[PDB]
Amino acid sequence: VHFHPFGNVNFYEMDWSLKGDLWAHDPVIAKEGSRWYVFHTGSGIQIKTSEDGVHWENMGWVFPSLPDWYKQYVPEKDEDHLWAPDICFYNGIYYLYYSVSTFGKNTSVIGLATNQTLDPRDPDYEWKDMGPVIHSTASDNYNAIAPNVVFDQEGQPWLSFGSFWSGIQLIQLDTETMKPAAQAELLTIASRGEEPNAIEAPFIVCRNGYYYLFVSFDFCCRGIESTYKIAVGRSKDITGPYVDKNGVSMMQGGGTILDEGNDRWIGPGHCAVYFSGVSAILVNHAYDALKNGEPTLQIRPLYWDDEGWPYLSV
Ligand SMILES: OC[C@@H]1O[C@@H](OC[C@@H]2O[C@H](O)[C@H](O)[C@H]2O)[C@H](O)[C@H]1O
Ligand SMILES: [Ca+2]
Repeated sequence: VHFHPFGNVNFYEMDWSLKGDLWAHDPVIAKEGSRWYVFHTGSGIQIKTSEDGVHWENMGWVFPSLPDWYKQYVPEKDEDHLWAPDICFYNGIYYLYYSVSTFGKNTSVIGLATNQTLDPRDPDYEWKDMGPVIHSTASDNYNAIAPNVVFDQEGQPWLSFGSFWSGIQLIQLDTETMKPAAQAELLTIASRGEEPNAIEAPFIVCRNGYYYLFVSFDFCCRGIESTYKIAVGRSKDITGPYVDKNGVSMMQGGGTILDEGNDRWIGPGHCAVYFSGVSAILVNHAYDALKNGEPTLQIRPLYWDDEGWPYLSV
């Protein structure tokens, strides 16, 4: 994956017994040179760095002070937590999308910050506020949060996002601006078909002629009472229809459950998937039942069966 570079590493041979500062929620990962980076939800977007991808250390944040334009979209927001960042590398630039919102409401806006490098030691290191990408108002039937960028086989960048309301949305981005055209069509590609519609945090990857849509089912943010689950569906066309193993459309609650946790790791969710050579990893957070349900970073090797469906090992 050119936009999610990891080259020169086999995730399947590594020991993923994470150590260090592992508190995280809605994480994504990027690697530049010998340095690994984690971006996740928190004040001004929290960052963690690692030498091997296993031992993590907190490394500050993206926005020391929130851009004033946030108020034009979410005037009621009072605190400085920015949610569910997404990172990708294109044309020598790092594109970091994130969410500005308030819990339980859809008055939200997805923003974009860019940097020439992820290394704070480099003279070119500077997170630039490149403004809003797409937003939702109370009158909209969707929620503009939890972005994920994917470049299809033809090199066309697409932005997927969404949480509750109508569900998962999809829209084309322009390669130059990396923002959707003013007249771009917004497409709904997945929904539980229930009320409330508990589906969010989309992440799309392409593997062997298929596009896989990973999403999170049910409830996050409730500590050991979270009911988060990771589900997946696929399609030959990035615009859908995404269908699960049983042939059920993801627009009708379809989705094959990849992980629903256990009595030790509660509600795993808001995932990300990365590849390297022939290996792949599943990234997400889960609530620690042994530690007051604190959200913890999880990285595990992700395999793919003969049918091409992903699965976690035992
Ligand atoms: O990330 C989860 C969080 O709650 C989601 O909405 C929850 C409720 O369902 C209905 O949509 C009600 O209007 C909400 O209160 C939000 O999308 C998100 O902030
Ligand atoms: Ca995400």
